[PDB]
Parts: sequence; C-alpha cells; structure tokens
Amino acid sequence: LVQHEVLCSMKNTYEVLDFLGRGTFGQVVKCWKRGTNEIVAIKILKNHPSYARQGQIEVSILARLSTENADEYNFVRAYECFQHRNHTCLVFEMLEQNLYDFLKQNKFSPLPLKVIRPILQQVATALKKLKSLGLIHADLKPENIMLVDPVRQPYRVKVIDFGSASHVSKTVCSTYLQSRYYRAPEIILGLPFCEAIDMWSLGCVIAELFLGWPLYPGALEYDQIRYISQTQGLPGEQLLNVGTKSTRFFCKETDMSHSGWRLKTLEEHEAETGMKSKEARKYIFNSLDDVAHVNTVMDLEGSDLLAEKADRREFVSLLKKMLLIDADLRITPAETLNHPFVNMKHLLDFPHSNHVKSCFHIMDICKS
Ligand SMILES: CCN1CCN(Cc2ccc(Nc3ncc(F)c(-c4cc(F)c5nc(C)n(C(C)C)c5c4)n3)nc2)CC1
Repeated sequence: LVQHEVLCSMKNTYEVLDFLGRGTFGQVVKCWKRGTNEIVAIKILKNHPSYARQGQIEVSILARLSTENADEYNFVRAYECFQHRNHTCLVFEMLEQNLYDFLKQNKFSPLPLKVIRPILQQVATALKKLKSLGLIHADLKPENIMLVDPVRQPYRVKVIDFGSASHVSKTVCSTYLQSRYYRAPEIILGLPFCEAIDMWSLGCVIAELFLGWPLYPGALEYDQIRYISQTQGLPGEQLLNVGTKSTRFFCKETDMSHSGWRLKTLEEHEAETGMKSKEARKYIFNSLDDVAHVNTVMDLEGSDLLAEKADRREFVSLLKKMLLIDADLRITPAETLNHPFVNMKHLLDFPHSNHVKSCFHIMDICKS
C-alpha cells in the first residue's frame, strides 16, 4: 500500500502529507486529522498472512500500554487503530526529531553530560514501566528516541518503536532481534534473554551520546562481540557454554594454559567466512574506565572542572553497570534512577559552582 493524499477511519479520517519512513517494518506516514489542527503519525503494516500475528501482537501490546497509561511515562501516545484497504493502521502523536538526526545535525559533536542526564532519566522511567508490566522493547536505538519539541520543550523525549516488542513469556531466541550496534550479548550469543536486553541498548545509546559515535560500530556480529570483549573483558565461561551461537565466534582452547575459552583470531574468521574485518570504532578502549578521559579539553577552570571530573567518575560507574556482560548482574531501570549520576548526590558537595547550578537547572527545567 501507498498513496499521496487520502485515508479514513471509524470516528476520524486522515489525509497524508509526506512520507516518514519505508522498509521491512511497513510504512509510516505523516497525516493531518481533518477537522482539527493535529498532525499525526500513522504506520501501515503489509497485508500478508505470514506476518499476521506479528501485527496482532503489536496491537495487543499497544492496547495493554494505552491502558496502564504508558502515556506520561515518557512513551509515545497511541490514539486509535483501524484498517484501510485490508492493511492495518496505527495512529500516533507526532514527535519532531530523533536523537540520530540530532547528532547528525551537530556533525556528531559529543553532547555534554549536563544535557545527557534528563534524557536518561526519562528513558529509564519508560523502561521501568515496561518491567512492571512485563514487556521488552527490543529495538531501543538512537533512531527510536525522539524530542517532543526540541525548541519549546528543550529536553522532553519519548520512545517510538514497537515492531520488536514482546512479552517475557519467550525464553528462546531464534534469530536477530535488535539493531546491531545496540544488540545485547544475550542476543549475539544465543541465551534466554530478559528485559535486560534493552538496558544494554541504553548503555550504547548514552555512550553514543557522550562520545558522539557508536560505542561498538561492529560491521558484523563477530566484529561486535570482538569490540565488546576487547574492551570489557571476555564473556564468562558459563555464558559461552550455553550460548547457541557462541561456537560461531569463540573457540574452546583446551591448551595447557586454558580457562576453557578464547576468542577466534581475525585470521581464523577471515579464513572461515572470507570477509576481511575492517576496524570501525572511531573510539578504541582498553577499559570502560578509559571512557572518562575522552574529549578532555573543557574551557572550565576552578570548581567547575572538579565537578566535571566527578561527574565522569560516576558516569563510567553507571555505564559499566549498564554494560555488564552478564544479563542478571546488569543494573535494572529502578536502580539506575537511583544511581548517583541520575540522583546527583555527588553534585551537592559543590556549593555555588556555576557549572553545578546549571546542571540542576536542567533537571528542574525538564518538568516544564
Ligand atoms: C529521509 C528522512 N525523512 C525525513 C526525516 N524523518 C525523520 C523523522 C522520523 C519520525 C518522525 N515522527 C514520528 N512521530 C511519531 C511516531 F510514532 C513515529 C514512528 C512510529 C512507528 F511505529 C515507527 N516504526 C518505525 C520503523 N518508525 C521509524 C520511522 C522511526 C516509526 C516512527 N514517527 N519525524 C521525523 C524521516 C524521513
């Protein structure tokens, strides 16, 4: 389906104005709710039977989300639902700009920590509501986080993809289910995955926002887990033993000096798959603590700088806790909202610092 100007529904009717996206997910288009001054986004799903319950499940969760009022929990609001030419449509409120196109706007300049904080706090409260209902987003990525109104509401945001969401009843992963740069280790190796899958995605997102570039811009799933263990340490023996896909990226060295597992050398991969592995990280780290020493020229002197050095110490502290290789030990939405970095406890230790007075003024301004 596709058209340039026309549509209708049960109580409402919509005209299309411009295209907003088109791909495997279907087709999203921006429309005008005639009779009012609302512009809405409505997403059409393709009308093929093999994709039947893939659409039935997205509506089933959208309904379970309108009830329980996910709205005002920093989620996009789903207005109504209907059909048109046998296709199925979903009406959403219109948001302005997603974080990818926002980073691209500043030529991928790093965003300062003072701005990153309110965004995280909101995306955390949105995931917190998910866990309390038992849902997994599964596609949390920069493209799926948007500024309500980046000019009239400088920092409010909301989430906006559900084509990958599912209940926690699943305990098995058959194929890929995230955007690669943000796919959690559970998906890459093949283990029973939980809602932590998204908390990983949030790790690469806030990391991407601070560095200005993907933390792990792997070209293939191999490159991905290569960058990960190379930075954070090789995964744990118990994880790799029960992973289905772990034979594809790791080898079981039974050498005299073996803990049971070693990563496959590049040469072993290029000889196996035939694909030369190009380095893709704009940033290469030996440790995650190493992240605190990046983009270090600040134009701040005096107390302003010491506060910034303490803000970074607590940033890596949380990033490490969000990016635990293990799924269970990884920090949970409720616990991140309590971590000192979102809390800002460590900032109180700094009286009359004009950099700290401006950090608090960003959290308080988030409510308005
Ligand atoms: C070539 C660039 N052109 C011009 C720039 N433009 C950027 C852009 C993107 C989105 C919006 N507005 C908006 N508001 C509310 C919504 F709910 C969705 C929404 C809902 C869904 F279910 C989706 N499922 C998927 C896969 N998407 C993707 C489209 C993210 C969904 C999006 N989108 N405004 C501008 C892109 C096209």
